[PDB]
Amino acid sequence: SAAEAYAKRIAEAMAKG
Repeated sequence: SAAEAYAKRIAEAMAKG
């Protein structure tokens, strides 16, 4: 889903650990 493809990245970029 669109919300499954978008949020996916965000969550990641919101980590960079």
